[PDB]
Amino acid sequence: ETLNGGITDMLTELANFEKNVSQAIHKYNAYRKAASVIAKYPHKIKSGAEAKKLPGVGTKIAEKIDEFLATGKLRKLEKIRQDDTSSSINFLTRVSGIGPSAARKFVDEGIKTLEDLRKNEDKLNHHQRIGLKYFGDFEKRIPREEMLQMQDIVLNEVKKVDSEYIATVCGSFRRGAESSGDMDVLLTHPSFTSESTKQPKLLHQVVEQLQKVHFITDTLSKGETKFMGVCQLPSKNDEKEYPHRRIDIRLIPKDQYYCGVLYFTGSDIFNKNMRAHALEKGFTINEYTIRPLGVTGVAGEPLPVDSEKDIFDYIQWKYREPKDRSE
DNA sequence: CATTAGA
DNA sequence: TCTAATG
Ligand code: NA
Ligand code: NA
Ligand SMILES: [Zn+2]
Ligand SMILES: [Zn+2]
Ligand SMILES: [Zn+2]
Repeated sequence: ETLNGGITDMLTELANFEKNVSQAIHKYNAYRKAASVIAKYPHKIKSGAEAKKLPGVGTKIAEKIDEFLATGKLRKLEKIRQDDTSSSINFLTRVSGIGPSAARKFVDEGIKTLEDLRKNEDKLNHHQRIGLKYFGDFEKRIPREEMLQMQDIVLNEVKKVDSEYIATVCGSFRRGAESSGDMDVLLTHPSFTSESTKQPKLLHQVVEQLQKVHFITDTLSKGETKFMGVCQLPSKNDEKEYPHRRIDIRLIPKDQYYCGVLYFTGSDIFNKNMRAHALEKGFTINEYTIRPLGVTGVAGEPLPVDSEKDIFDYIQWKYREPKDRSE
């Protein structure tokens, strides 16, 4: 957790690099399992040779570990770190819509900067266009102060559209959190469930609503069950206009809501742990449902769920209030 | 690990 | 269709 800290971080930086800058999935993959095991390795590593003994750790990684221990640094690491090429890639990827692939490509075109990015909006697609158009706000955190107004607004319109709807703003916001990155709204209607062959409009209605009253500014993407947009609190009585924010709206079939809700509320730690327990308790949890375990190694049979509570009950747990879903 | 764009 | 991107 800190006893092998440096080692693990160098290794991540290392891994990271193969994957984006170059394209060595392998190596990249190589670095992570290694950094994965050494992290667990409950003993302060004094040498490579020692590390080496680990699984995933081969000749190469050890070597690095040696120099890293020996001298407070790593050359290949210092070099990369400097190297404009790699730097440029890491950077471009910052724009919503820019992945490594494209990052790589732009660079080899000579698009190392945001300015360049501008001068070539032609080479960008819409996602990426919008991305650049809000690069700054994109990086900005969401003061919960803001999260509450936003939430407020969403709920009202949903409501007006159809009172049958069921929305939930999940995430960290849901778990107390002082800020959040983007808003995730969980969505399901009663007329939509596991069987009933879709209802696209079910989603499309509100997407339009919200958009109708200027909360929705732009559309990153829009499916029949998932919508990726850009919203924004109305700039009051002028002077303090609000930063553009990432929002994702999702249609879930009524019968698998709370699992989804449970799920989305996280935290990963509550998850895995909420997950580790359901197993002992004779089950299985997932992003959508919860099925009883059967001794033949496994089983199915998606249990009926009416609320976050139900699941707890199921795995006979203690209802943990969202605020305390922190682990 | 799933859903949407895109070319 | 595949391949990229966000989640
Ligand atoms: Na990006
Ligand atoms: Na392939
Ligand atoms: Zn020891
Ligand atoms: Zn989020
Ligand atoms: Zn999100």
